[PDB]
Amino acid sequence: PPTIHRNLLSPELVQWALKIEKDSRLTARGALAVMSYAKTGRSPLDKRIVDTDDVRENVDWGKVNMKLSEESFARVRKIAKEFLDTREHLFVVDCFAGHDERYRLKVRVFTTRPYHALFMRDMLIVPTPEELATFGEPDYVIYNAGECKADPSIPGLTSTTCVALNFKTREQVILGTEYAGEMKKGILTVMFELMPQMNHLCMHASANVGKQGDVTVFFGLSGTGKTTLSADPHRNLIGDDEHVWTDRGVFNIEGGCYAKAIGLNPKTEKDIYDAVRFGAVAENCVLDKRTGEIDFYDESICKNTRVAYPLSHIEGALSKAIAGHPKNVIFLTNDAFGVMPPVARLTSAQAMFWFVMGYTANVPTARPIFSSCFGGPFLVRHATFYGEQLAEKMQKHNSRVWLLNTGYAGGRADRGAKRMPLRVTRAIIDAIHDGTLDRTEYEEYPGWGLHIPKYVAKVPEHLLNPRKAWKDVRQFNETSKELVAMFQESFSARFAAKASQEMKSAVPRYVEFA
Amino acid sequence: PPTIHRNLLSPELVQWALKIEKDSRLTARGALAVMSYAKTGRSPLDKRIVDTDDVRENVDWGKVNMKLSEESFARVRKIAKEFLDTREHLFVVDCFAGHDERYRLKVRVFTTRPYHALFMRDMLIVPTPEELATFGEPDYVIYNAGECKADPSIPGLTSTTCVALNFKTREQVILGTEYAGEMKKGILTVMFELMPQMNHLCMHASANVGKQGDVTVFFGLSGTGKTTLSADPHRNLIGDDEHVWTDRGVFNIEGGCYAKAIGLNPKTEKDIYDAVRFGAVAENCVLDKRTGEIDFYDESICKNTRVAYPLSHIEGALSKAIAGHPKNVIFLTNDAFGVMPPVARLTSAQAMFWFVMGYTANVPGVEAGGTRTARPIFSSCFGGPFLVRHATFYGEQLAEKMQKHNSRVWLLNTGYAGGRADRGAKRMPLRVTRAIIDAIHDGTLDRTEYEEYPGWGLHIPKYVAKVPEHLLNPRKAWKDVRQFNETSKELVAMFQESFSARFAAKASQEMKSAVPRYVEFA
Repeated sequence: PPTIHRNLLSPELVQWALKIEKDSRLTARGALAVMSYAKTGRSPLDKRIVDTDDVRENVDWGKVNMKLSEESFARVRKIAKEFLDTREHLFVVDCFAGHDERYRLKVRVFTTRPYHALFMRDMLIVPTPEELATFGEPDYVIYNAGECKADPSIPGLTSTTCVALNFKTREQVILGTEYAGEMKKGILTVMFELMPQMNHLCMHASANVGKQGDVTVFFGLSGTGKTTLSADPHRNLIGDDEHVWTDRGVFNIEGGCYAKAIGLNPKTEKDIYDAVRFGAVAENCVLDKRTGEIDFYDESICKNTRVAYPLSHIEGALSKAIAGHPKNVIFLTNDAFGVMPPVARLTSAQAMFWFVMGYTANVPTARPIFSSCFGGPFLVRHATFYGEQLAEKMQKHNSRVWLLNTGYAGGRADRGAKRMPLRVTRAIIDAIHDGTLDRTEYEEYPGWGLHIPKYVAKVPEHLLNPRKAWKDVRQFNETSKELVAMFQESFSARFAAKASQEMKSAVPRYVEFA
Repeated sequence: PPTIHRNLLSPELVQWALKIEKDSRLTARGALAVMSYAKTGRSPLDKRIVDTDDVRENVDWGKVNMKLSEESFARVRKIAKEFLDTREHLFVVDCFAGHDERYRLKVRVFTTRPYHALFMRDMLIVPTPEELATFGEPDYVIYNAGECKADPSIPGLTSTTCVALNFKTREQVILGTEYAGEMKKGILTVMFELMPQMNHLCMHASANVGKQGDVTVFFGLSGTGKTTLSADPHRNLIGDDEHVWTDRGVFNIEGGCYAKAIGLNPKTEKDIYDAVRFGAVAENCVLDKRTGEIDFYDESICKNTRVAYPLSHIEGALSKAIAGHPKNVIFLTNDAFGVMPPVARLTSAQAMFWFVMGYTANVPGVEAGGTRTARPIFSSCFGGPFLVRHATFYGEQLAEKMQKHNSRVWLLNTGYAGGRADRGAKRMPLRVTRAIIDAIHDGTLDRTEYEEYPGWGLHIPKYVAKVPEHLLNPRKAWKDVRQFNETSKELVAMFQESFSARFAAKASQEMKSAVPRYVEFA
C-alpha cells in the first residue's frame, strides 16, 4: 500500500522532493527547483466539464467548456485513483480556497509529486492545526495523477492528457500533465461556477489596497500586467491573479502567487525576486552551474517559467487577504497592434462591452485574442452572465472603470514596434490612485469612441493619443481599420443576437484620420 | 575509494546532509537541523597539544593543555585518515581564518558529515573562486574523523575521544566526537599561539563598531552575552566570538556565528533569530512537531543547542570583518551569586586583575560532564579552555594595548541580581545591560560620577539612564542584608583563593592591591 503523507510541512515536502524527484534541487536561496517535463503549460484542448444535470443548463458549452460523459469521467477517475493507490508514496494537502471564511471552500489534493503538494500548500490557504484535525469532508477533491497517462480511446478524450472537473461529485481528475497550473486553474474554474450560484462575482484579476483602504482590481490574462502592476510600493498586495467580489468586498482565492519567472531581477522586481527563496518553488527554470542561482532570463526549457511562493513572502501583502469594494476597476489589454490608448476612462456602457469582449493578447509573437472577461479559459457561465454581475457591482459601489494598454505603442508588434513603457502605465495608475486622472479633462479617441485624457503627469502627450505615436499615419489607419473589423466580427459572432441597445452602440467604428 | 566533494555550494551540502545523515532535516525556515549524538559539547579532557619542540617551551602545560607524543599523534592521525579514506563520501572545505589578509590562515577541512562541511563553510571565510584556484597548499588541515572512535589504549589518551593539535605539522585530528565546535575552537587555539608569536592579542571576545567608527569588544565565555550584546541595532557587527587586536586594530577570525540557541525569539533578539534560515545550521535543536520551527526552549537533547550562520545573515555586519582599535573594552561576568554590579568602570590596575582572573560562569552543555546548572568559574582571560600561553602573557599584551589606545574598560554582570541564582534570584534584566551599553557608547557613563563599591573596590555609577538606581549597587538590591554579606564574603574568599593559587607569588604590587577584600555592610 502507498505510504500516505498527510499535510506535511513545507520543509518536509522539500525533503521528499529532493529524495524522490530525480531532477529537483535547491537554489542558492533555498527555493525548490523542479521541472514539469512534457507539459510546461495548460492543456485547454484536454479540459472537460462533466455533463451533469445540476450544471448542464448554466455551462457555456463551446471552445472552452467541453462535455465529458459521466461514464467516461468514471473511467478516467478510476485510472487516476488506481495510479495514486499504487504509488510508493502519496501526498495529501488539505486547504482552503478563499480567505473569507463565510465563502471559502475546503479542498483536498492528492499528488504523487512532492512539489505539487508544496505548490498547493503555497497556493491555497493552509488550515490551522485544529481545522486539520476537524477538517471533515472536503468540499472538493483533486486527484492529481498527472504523472500517469489517460487512455485516449475513452469516449470524449482526445489525448493521453485529461483535466476533468465534475461539479456533481465535486472532483477534478488530472492525467498526463505535471504542469502545476492545472490544479490552480481547476480551482479557479470551480469558483467561476460556485460564486455565480451564490451570486458573487469571480474575477480573473489581481488586487491591492491603498493606505486609505481604497481597493483596485486589475483584470487580464496571464502575463499582461496583473502581477507586476498590482505590486505597488505604496499599496498592500491582496492577490496577484484571482479574486471574488462579494457583498462584503473582495477576497483572494489563493494563499500564494504563481508568477511568471521570466526576467525576474532585484532591480525592477525586488519583492517578487526576494520571494523566490526557501518554501518557494521554481518550475522549469534553469539554474547557473557556478552559483546555483536561477537564470531568470533562460527560457531554454520553455517560455512559461514559473515561481510559486506563499503570500507571506511578499512584504506588505495582507495576512488575511480580504478588503473592501473596488473603488477602481482596471481592464488590462495587451494590444499587439499598438492602437489601444495607454489609458481610457470607460463609461458604464463601455465597461460592459469591453469587459465581455475581452480584447487583449496571449503571451507565449504576442497573439491578439478576445477572451471573455479577461479569463475566457476559466469561465463556466457565459460572458454576459459575469458582465451583468460586474455592471451591478460597479453601479452599486460607484467604481471607476479604466482600460489600460499594456501591449505596444507607435506601431505593430509584428513590425518591430516598442512595448508601452512600464513607467508610463505605472504613472497612469498613480494618477488613478491620486484622484487626479478622474478630475482631468478628456477627449474622444475617434472611431473607438474611447475617452482619453488630454494630460497625465509623467506621461507624454503623443502617447495618450495612439494616433500621435505612429510615424506613418497611413499605417495607423490601416491597422486601426483592421482591428475595428476584428472587433465587429467578434461582436457579431458572440453577442449581437442578444445584445442590448447600449452594447451595440459601444461597438467601435472605423474613422480614417484626416 | 571515497567520492571526494570539494568546496560545494551550500545548497549542495544541504542536499548531501539530507541524503546521508539519517536524522537531519529542514526547519520551517530552511535551516539544516542535525544531531551530533553522544557529544553535544566540547571534550576538554580529551584535548591534546602535540609535544613538539617548536612550542613545548611556550605552552602553559596543565589541566587545559596536555601533551600527546608525536608518535601517538601519528597513531590517531592514521586512524583518522584511514577512516576518511574508506568512506563512500568525503567532503572538503577550503577556507580562510582571519579577515586581515596579512595574518589569515588557509584552512582545509576534511569531513565525513555534510553538515560539518556546511558548518565550516559558514564559520570560516569563503575564498573567491580565484583564490580557490590558487589556494595551493593549506597552512592548516583539519581531519574530522569525529564519527570514528579512537583507540583508547593509545598512550596519552583516556577515552575513545581525541581532539589533538600539532603545531609542527599544522594539523588537527578529531576522533570520537561529532560536536562541530571542536573544529571552530581548534582554529581559535591555533590563533592563541600564532598571534602571540607575532605579538598580536588573540581575544575570546565579540566585537562591533558604531556609526562613528568606535570599536567595542566584549570578553566572555560562551553563554554569557557575547553574541546577544554584540548584536546591536545601532552598531555594525564585526563578530560574535573570536577576534585579534593587531597594530592596525581588530579582525574577526571567523566568517560566521555559532550562537547558543537557547531562548532565541523574534521579540528580544530578532536579528539573531532571523539568521536561522536557509544556509544556516541548527545543532541538537528539537523542532516543534506541528510548526516545523525550532523550539528554541527545548533542551531535551542538551542544554547547549546551537545555530550556525554566515555573518552575511546579520544585517549591517561588516563584509570584511576588520575595524579600528577598541575604544571600549568590556569584560562580561555571568555572576551567579548576584553580587557583581550591573556595571563598573575599571582602573588600569583593576583591568589587568579582572582580565586574568576571568570570573564568570560555566554554563551547562558547553563542555562535557557538567551539571544541568551553571557553575561559577575563574577562566583566564575569559577564554581558559583555549589559551596556549599562560594567562599572564595575554594580560600583559592587553595592558599595553589598552594603555597605548586609551581604551576604557568596563565590567558587566550578565548573570543575576538581587540574590543568588541557586536561591531563586532573577537574572540581570537584558534591558538594563543594553541600556548600560548604550550609556557606554553615548559617552554619558564615562561622564557620570562614580562611588566605591566597598571591599570589592569597584567604581560604580551613581546614575545611568533607564536603569533603576537600586540596581547599580548590588547591596541595595538584596532583600536580606545578612544574606548579601554572607554571599559577598563567600565570593571574595573564592577570588582570594583563586588569585593566590594562580598569580599571587609573582604578582606585582599593583596587581595584589586589586585583590578584593570582604567588608561586612553594617
